Amino acid sequence: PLNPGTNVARLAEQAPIHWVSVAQIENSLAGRPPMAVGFDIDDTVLFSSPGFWRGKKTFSPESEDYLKNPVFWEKMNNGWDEFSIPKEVARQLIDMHVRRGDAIFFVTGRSPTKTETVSKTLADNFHIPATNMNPVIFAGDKPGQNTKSQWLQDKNIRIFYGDSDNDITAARDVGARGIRILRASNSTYKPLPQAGAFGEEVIVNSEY
Amino acid sequence: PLNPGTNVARLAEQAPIHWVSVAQIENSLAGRPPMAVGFDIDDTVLFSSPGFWRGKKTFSPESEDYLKNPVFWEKMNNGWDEFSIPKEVARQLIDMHVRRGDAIFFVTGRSPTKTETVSKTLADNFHIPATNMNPVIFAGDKPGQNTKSQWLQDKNIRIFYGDSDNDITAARDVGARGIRILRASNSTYKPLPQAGAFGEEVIVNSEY
Amino acid sequence: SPLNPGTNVARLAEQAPIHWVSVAQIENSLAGRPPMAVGFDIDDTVLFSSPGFWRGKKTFSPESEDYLKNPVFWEKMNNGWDEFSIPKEVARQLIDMHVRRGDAIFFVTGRSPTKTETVSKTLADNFHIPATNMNPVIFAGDKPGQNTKSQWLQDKNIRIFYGDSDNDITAARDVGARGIRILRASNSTYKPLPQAGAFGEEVIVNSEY
Amino acid sequence: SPLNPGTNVARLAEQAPIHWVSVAQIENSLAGRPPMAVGFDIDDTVLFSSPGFWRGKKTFSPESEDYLKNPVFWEKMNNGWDEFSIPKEVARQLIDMHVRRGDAIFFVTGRSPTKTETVSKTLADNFHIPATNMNPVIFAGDKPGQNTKSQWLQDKNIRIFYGDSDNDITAARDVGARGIRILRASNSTYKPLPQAGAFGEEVIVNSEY
Ligand SMILES: [Co+2]
Ligand SMILES: [Co+2]
Ligand SMILES: [Co+2]
Ligand SMILES: [Co+2]
Ligand SMILES: [Os+3]
Ligand SMILES: [Os+3]
Ligand SMILES: [Os+3]
Ligand SMILES: [Os+3]
Ligand SMILES: [Os+3]
Ligand SMILES: [Os+3]
Ligand SMILES: [Os+3]
Ligand SMILES: [Os+3]
Repeated sequence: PLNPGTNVARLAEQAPIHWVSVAQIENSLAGRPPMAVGFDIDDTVLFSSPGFWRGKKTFSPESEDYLKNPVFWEKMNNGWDEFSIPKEVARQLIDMHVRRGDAIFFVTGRSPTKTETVSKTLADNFHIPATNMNPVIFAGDKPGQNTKSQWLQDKNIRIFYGDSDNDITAARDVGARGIRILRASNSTYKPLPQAGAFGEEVIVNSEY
Repeated sequence: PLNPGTNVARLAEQAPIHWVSVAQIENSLAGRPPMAVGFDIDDTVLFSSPGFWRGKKTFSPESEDYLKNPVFWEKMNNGWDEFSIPKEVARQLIDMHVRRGDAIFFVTGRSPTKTETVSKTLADNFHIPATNMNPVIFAGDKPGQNTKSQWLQDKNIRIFYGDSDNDITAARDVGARGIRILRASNSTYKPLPQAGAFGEEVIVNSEY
Repeated sequence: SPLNPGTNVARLAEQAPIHWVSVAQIENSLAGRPPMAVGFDIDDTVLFSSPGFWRGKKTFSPESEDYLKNPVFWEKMNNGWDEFSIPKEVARQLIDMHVRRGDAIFFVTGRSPTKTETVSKTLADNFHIPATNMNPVIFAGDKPGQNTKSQWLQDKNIRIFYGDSDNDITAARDVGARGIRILRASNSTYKPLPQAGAFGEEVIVNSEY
Repeated sequence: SPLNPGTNVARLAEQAPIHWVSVAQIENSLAGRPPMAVGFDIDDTVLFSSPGFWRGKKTFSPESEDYLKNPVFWEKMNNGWDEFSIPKEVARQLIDMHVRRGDAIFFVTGRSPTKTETVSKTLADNFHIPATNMNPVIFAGDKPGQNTKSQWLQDKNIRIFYGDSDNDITAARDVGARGIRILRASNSTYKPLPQAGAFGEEVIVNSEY
């Protein structure tokens, strides 16, 4: 309607979400020794939509073809991340996990490429000391690869942060703590997921 | 779903409402001389649901019969308002209109009764000086009565505050400024109206 | 404060970190647990009883809170003024759920004891609680700085306690029960509103009505 | 700040007093008005151009804002880096609406002028603006404490100016145009976010994407 109107039941209404803060996560981990933790990349620690938007309009303006196009991946994984914007929620989590002496892992469904400069983009943006840093893991279901879940088990990752359903379920399938970050509403990756759909923790205000 | 989840498009989403504050209304009236203004009663200046809830379960537990039952009205209009809770938004508006030297009118669709102590309940709760106070007007469509709209025109009411659609349209039909107040979500008068449905001003936080 | 404060999208999306839950989530979390005792605070938890408290304030101590230790007030509040008290939908939903479960249902209130009380009847009637689930209201008092609820929750072996005030949640916590918060409506006369979620407790969504 | 801040229903329902509007409301408010000139700011109004600005910061002045008066930066920003700029849906909706109307569409930007610019092409392409509605981007500068937009809006007889920054709204107000606010996304690198609505101006709902 031209003027929908509203009411205070609607204005006050809350979805039943396990919201958490970075400070609550850290509190929850008080006294637990160094452990391995992992992050999804896209919309979790980098707003990488700039590179993906430019891939779609350079390589398949009318489809999602570009995501199976090696010319795109080679560009996305080798410097288009200089236009990716780091998420503040990720700065906060990564600083806290570095303070703990945790090992930091990035596990991505992006297609693998001959070389990648994503690892260095991350370590540089987030100031991750050498001793906490690990090369990006390209996970998936192509011949020769292992799944996200396998890599979590392989690396003994106890906490996995991610914005997509499959990040949470990959963690749950191996008994890790899967924590949800909100995808930004200006991402080009749509529809936005239903954060909290599995009763998982969701980080407040983690869209930026 | 057991865990609906949410996303930040939904968390940030706004209905396109002309929200206003009491301070903005007063600013809008800067330098305008004394004028007559009017208020709906129920859910506008009094949360009167306590009396109406007790009327429904005393007089028609299974219907809305009680609203045509004179035994109810006689009770509702003659002291059940001692359990009605005054709305803070109404305290703020009434104080400001008294400060302006405006005349205060209450125009109600409640059924008329032989006597009424509602006028005194209002003047007492809201501290309305004699010189600003006017006896409650019972408006409607029974033989001998005038409509809300007629009484607005008759009294030269230039601004009419109310929570129901018909308060806004009654004002609009006579060219008055109809300003919406939010019905509380715990009112027994349901469904809640769509505040802002006619592009009218709606007062922020006016549910209490 | 400023005439046109404006706002921004960080503020509009911002969420406090609260363990929000729904009645269905609570019911699921209890699936397969046999009958147990559970407990509810009354005022702003199951009944919007502000009508009677407001009337009492205005009748007996217009300029203060003395009415709340005035016996003549309590006698009115506990023997008919809850006829103006509006049942909360969250309470109807939770009480139906616990009856489904076969749980014993207690009401534990800091209202002062009176010679008679028709509050037990009002609650049983309003919420259609069967006799086997219903228990007489327990009137525990205030008494600063004691929580007069805790000992009742221990005595009745209450495993879940719903309430809108901080002391409802801490009473539960004192006894190892699961304290679950209901939001106090903004038009309550009991002010200021508590910070639901301030102990990391579950808070029921939309529970202000 | 506290580990479990909690919250309450006054806070959860609370609204700032903003003149929110929708594109449909704006279109209705213009029904029967003949073609006119209208204008848009670019950055965070029609394009999320933070990718290029972020890259520019990091390339040319990592520890400061000096890149924004560095010509080598502007030359990159205006000649290809908007290939990474993400069009805003609010902008697509508004620009389609103004084209429907037959309005002339201007882009007025405080980005610094460069020798060449492919920003006009990017916008025309991205938003499918026909040649008759499209106008070359107007690169006005910053220059504190001057608003370098106002004179352009007067020169082009722009009657509506959309923008996310306070100076977009005041430029409009300076010329008697109708200034309409778009929300800046919270993941913009241009911080802090402005207080949309702080001049009593219309603010477009959901306009952060
Ligand atoms: Co992702
Ligand atoms: Co009303
Ligand atoms: Co209570
Ligand atoms: Co801008
Ligand atoms: Os938790
Ligand atoms: Os990913
Ligand atoms: Os206005
Ligand atoms: Os009425
Ligand atoms: Os839970
Ligand atoms: Os109590
Ligand atoms: Os408007
Ligand atoms: Os600009």
